[PDB]
Amino acid sequence: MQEHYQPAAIEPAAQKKWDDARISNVSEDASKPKYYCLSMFPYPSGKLHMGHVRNYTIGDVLSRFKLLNGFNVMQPMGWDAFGMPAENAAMKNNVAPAAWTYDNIEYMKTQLKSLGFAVDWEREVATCKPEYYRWEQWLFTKLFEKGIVYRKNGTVNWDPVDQTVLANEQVIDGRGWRSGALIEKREIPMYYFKITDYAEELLNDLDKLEHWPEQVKTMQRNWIGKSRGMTVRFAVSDDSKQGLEGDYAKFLQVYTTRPDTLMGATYVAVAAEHPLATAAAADKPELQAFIAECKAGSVAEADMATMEKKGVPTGRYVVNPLNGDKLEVWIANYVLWGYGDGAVMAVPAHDERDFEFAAKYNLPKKQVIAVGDNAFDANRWQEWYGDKENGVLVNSGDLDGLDFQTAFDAVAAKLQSQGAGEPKTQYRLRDWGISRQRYWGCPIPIVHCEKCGNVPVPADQLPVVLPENVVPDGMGSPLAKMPEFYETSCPCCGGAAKRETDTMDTFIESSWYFFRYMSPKFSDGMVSAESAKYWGAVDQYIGGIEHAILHLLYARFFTKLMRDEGLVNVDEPFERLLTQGMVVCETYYRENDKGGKDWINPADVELSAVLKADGLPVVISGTEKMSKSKNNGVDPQELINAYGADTARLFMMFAAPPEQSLEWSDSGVEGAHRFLRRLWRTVYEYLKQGGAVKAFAGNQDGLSKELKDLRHKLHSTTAKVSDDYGRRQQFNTAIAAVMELLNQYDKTDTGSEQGRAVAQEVLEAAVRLLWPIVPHICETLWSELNGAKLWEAGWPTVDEAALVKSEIEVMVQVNGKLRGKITVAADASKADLEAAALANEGAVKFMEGKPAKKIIVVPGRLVNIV
Ligand SMILES: CC(C)C[C@H](N)C(=O)NS(=O)(=O)OC[C@H]1O[C@@H](n2cnc3c(N)nccc32)[C@H](O)[C@@H]1O
Ligand SMILES: [Mg+2]
Ligand SMILES: [Zn+2]
Repeated sequence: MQEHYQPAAIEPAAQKKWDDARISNVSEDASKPKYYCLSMFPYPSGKLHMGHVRNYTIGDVLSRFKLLNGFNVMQPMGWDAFGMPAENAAMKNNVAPAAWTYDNIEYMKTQLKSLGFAVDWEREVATCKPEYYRWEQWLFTKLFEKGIVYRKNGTVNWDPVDQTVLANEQVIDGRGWRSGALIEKREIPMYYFKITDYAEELLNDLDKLEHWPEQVKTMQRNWIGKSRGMTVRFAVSDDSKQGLEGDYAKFLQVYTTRPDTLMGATYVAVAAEHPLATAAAADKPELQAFIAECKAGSVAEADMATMEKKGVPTGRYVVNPLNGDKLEVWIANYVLWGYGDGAVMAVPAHDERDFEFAAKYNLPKKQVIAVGDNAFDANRWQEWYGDKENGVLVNSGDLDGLDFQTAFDAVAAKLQSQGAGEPKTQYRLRDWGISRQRYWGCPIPIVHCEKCGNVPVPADQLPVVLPENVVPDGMGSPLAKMPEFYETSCPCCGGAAKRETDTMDTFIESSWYFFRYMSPKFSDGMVSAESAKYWGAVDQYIGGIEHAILHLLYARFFTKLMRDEGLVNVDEPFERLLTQGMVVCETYYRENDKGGKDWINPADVELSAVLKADGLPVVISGTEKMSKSKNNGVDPQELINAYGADTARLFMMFAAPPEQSLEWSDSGVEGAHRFLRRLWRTVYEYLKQGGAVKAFAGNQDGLSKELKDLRHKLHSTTAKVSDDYGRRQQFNTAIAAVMELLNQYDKTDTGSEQGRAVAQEVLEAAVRLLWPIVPHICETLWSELNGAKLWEAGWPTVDEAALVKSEIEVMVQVNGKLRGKITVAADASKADLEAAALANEGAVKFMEGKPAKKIIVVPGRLVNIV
């Protein structure tokens, strides 16, 4: 054994040993229990940084733990390859997105191999490859013919100067981000998943996920946004019907989640596009101007909660069907057309928004709900005004005194008897818009024929292949300019036709890749039946909280869709979810000649701080999440060249609990490295003093107290680490526990024959307990200690006999006079000592049937019965 730890030498040799043994290349082996551990696959956008590494190290720790416990572990990796990163790199470097992507994949794959993750690379997928995306095209066509996918007009941001559709993220102040031109709202045909048809299933099945973090479930419930409310119709007054047609001339319909407050409605509000709005604005130029301002605004929820709520009165009136009040209709900028009725009732006394709107325009506030003896002031909003759970109705006729639910059901019965309303369930969830006017994405398998319409591509003709010989330049999608792509024949009639040139939302690839990993070379379907039956669902999923809503909801939705197609037999894709904390790092910049800032990478600066290239100073700025945005991503390859993969992995796992943020630290890397040399030094010095022996096992009676204590520490440590990897998933405390075992080891004389056997037992356990964290050094150290294969020796077992301490002899006194002796456990409570002392032979004789006035218990010394 070499004296000094040399990771540059031992880490490649360990990886080759694992690769040759194929321990990470797994089949559907019925002779072993399966374990599927998945980390969220990365965008191949250039280089991974230590943040990504922390994510994948957490997954590798969990995978290697289960591997050591005899599981058949699948831990797959792949590339989430479509999307805007490559399209942007094409506009900057004039290179093809495919070429840029496959280049990044090659570099990133070596980054990962360098870290020694226990990954089944035979299951690698790259989602921009036809052999992958043909199957989401397949599912698209199957759902399109069921109407689950459908085509309909939708709104987009059209930039008239750049001649391109813009995402909302690039529309600032109503204008294009790179053009500054006024953005036009265009209606264009697009494709949608009818995810609203699955809202109830998606919501209710969250209750099955007993091992998900509750905040993620809460975020999904709030996003789906189910409500149980009431449709309510207000009859249009006789004087207010001019210009109104059909049902709009007869009533104004709204939806409310508080029908228990309908007796407190004091006005009604409608969207600018509502037919009552347009009819009252016929002769009113002020309402026309207000309607136009509304249409020229951002309907985004991000802007609307921060939006000043405004309105104008219409001079039209409707009638409350419960109390007969005549309420004026207002046009209001917060009521959105298309979200149900486009009209709402207002109850200022019990809704905070209505209260402020009514305080602005001095509109009436009518209390209809009281909470106990609480004081109600119409000139100040109090949180109890909206309390739905502890109120009763006041000022409500025969509804007075009821709670929320009873009033809700009573209002429903009364409204239904008059034909003026009925219960209704609504969801905030909207259908999922699939179409992207972008090149680097999965083509939509639709052919447009002037005779047949929108026709899906037959399954025998999939994939519709995206051409890779393309360099986009933002002047619109190049697919719409390539007739050798869009010119085709109709699959139904054979006539000339045109391929759809929009591509798919790239969330589609990540909505099912976890099933493709189960059979990534299967060419007859999305996933083979045998492999889906074997692997079931993902046992453990690890990824950032930024994907807790959309990505997870889409993945759950695709799972249910695939189940409904008979492709899988699980309802939910991920059984457990670990959301790792972000790795953060200080940033550095230099003022640009254009007045901007040149963000510099920490690996190219020196520290007052200077750039490592010229010696001129650079500015030290704030510490934030590692990302390419501020160029503060630490490349693991640089850490590995300087210290080794095990150091990188150990620092990430030790610096903080996995869910807590983790600050980059040169000092932390050095501490991790010193511990690895301590571990190496410990085993080297042990083997220098005599060589390897058979580890102690079996009956420890006759071992010295010092060695019994070390075995107690050993098996306590094994129990703790097993619980930290397996239940708590807290790796920093697992490493700290092994450090404590070594500290006790260092303080124990292990030179005797029995001492060397216990030493061997301790070291053989330490190196296996740490193998999930630092497998390279632990693999090498194991092989110097023991001849068996580490993965066949398995996870260390807890010797329960090593955990029992010795019994203690206690004196039994009666009124301070020694009357007997008792033997009790070291863990014996004060009540067990009292029990045992009272039953002592000499005690019961010298008590003379008299009861104990008091019993004094000195733990480990005596019991005095008075
Ligand atoms: C399933 C797909 C939709 C995932 C998608 N391709 C993606 O986000 N791909 S990705 O490549 O963007 O991130 C891959 C994973 O790495 C984490 N991750 C990123 N930055 C990190 C940081 N600073 N600290 C710590 C962790 C960090 C990030 O949460 C994610 O789980
Ligand atoms: Mg269950
Ligand atoms: Zn046709």
